[PDB]
Order: sequence, then structure tokens, then C-alpha cells
Amino acid sequence: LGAKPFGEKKFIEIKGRRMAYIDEGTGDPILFQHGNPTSSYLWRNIMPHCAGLGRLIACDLIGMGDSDKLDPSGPERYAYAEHRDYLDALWEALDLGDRVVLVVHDWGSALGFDWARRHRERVQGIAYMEAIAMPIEWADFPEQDRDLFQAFRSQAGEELVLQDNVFVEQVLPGLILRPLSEAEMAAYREPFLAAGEARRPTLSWPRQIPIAGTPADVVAIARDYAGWLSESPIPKLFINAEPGALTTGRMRDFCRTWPNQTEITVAGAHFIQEDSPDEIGAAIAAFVRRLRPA
Ligand SMILES: [Ca+2]
Ligand SMILES: [Ca+2]
Ligand SMILES: [Cl-]
Repeated sequence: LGAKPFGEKKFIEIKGRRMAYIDEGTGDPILFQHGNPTSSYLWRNIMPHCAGLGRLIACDLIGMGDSDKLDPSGPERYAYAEHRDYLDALWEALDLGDRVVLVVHDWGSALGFDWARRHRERVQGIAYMEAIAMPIEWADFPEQDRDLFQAFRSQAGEELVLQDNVFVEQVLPGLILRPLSEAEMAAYREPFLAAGEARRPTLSWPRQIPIAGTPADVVAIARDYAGWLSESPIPKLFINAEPGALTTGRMRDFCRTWPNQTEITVAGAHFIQEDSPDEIGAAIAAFVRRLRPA
């Protein structure tokens, strides 16, 4: 597997803040976007498979990875809309061109799907896995994690996450089938070593998941890209997971109705990149080779 990151971290100022990202190679972008509570590090063993197939980019969401924190931070900070404003500006600053291939996961998919809907003419292909493909109901949420996430979305969330770093220390490992190494966990907890607001992004995210109609704004956004994706002819690669976690049941049933889509199944729960990186990288590279023929 390997715990070493892919390439060197680069920095650029956005909205008066500093954001970190990986940008290696030349040509049309193959954009990898992580979710909660990860960073660009999540794709370290996947991006290599796309070597020479394009400009390999992986951005650290604001307040995450090596990107700046948003002070003053609080319950109102790090909502989906705010993350979008920063990511939109970062992607604009990167001069991506008009033949972008998106590779998304978790909140990176909500952000990526929305961006794609808004810049559809610039999207050459979309590879996704364990994504937030549509608004859901509690019955659709994984049973084993249902109570905990309901707790995150309650006044108990602050103690769980800001004080005890539960999303990083409990959820993350709990949704990876193979044992992580000391170095791998170190890389994941690094941005959240300090108790308090430094960990706010990992609490604000679960409170943004479009479940049972709340929050209304994210539900509407997801409803929008869900409808669009179900009709868009843009080529797609759906990397299904077994047993999987988020993209199972009804949501998986929905994703499987999407047009011009190739699907493969790999072993894993939610953070499948840590369980089947080679299968995932190989599939993405093949997908790209078909989208960018000699
Ligand atoms: Ca071109
Ligand atoms: Ca585990
Ligand atoms: Cl979340």
C-alpha cells in the first residue's frame, strides 16, 4: 500500500486564505476530491495509476489537510456553501481547461457533482464511489453508524468531535477493512491534532448531509445534481463497494440508473481507497484511456 504521500504539496491564496493541493503532470486534469475527514492523502496510492494520462490534481478542502483553517470558527462555519465558494475559487485559479475528469468520494462527490452540473461543458468524465448521490432518509443511512451520526447532528456533536475527535479516530478506522499503519493514521489526524475548532470541519460535514429534508439548502443542491446526473450523457465510472456503506440500498439502486456508466465492484466499506487502491486506480486509468484515445 504505502503511507508516503503522492508528490509535493503546493499552496495558493484563495479568498485571503491559503489552500493546499497536489498538481503533477501536464495535459487535461484528472481531479481527485476527498471528503470527510480525509484530505488529498486519501488518493496517494490511486493517483499513480494515472501517471502520464493527464494533469493529476488533488485539493485539500478548506480547513482540512494542509489548507488554512477559517477563523473565527464556530457552529456556522464550514457549511457546504462555504466549502463550495472556496473550492470553486481554487478550481478556477488552477486553470483546469474544458476536458476535466472528476474522481470523487463522500463530500468530494457532493461538491464535484454540483460543480459538474454547473460546468457541464468542461466535464469529460466522472468517476465516483461511496458518494452522496441524492438526498436520503434515515432508513437509507448505514444502520451501524445511524445512532452516532444522529448524535453528531445534535448538541452532543461538539463533545464527540471537537473534544474527542471521533470522526478521525473512530469513524475513519471503523470504515476501513484493513488495519492502518502508525504513519497513515498520523497523516489523517495531523490537521486535527488540536482539540477545539481545528476539528470543526469534521463536525460541520455530518451536519450537512442531506437527510430527511435537512439541511434544506444541501437537499435542494443534491436533488438538483441527482436529477441532472440521471439524465446526463457524460461518461461515468461507478466504483461500487462490497459490503460498501453509503452507496448501497436505494442510493445504489438510483446510481445504477445513470446513463453511459461503467461499473466495477471492489472490496471495502466507506473509505475504500485504503482497501482496494490498485483495483480503483486501475479502473480509473482504464476509464481515462478510453476517454482520451491516442
Ligand atoms: Ca484541449
Ligand atoms: Ca477498521
Ligand atoms: Cl460526514
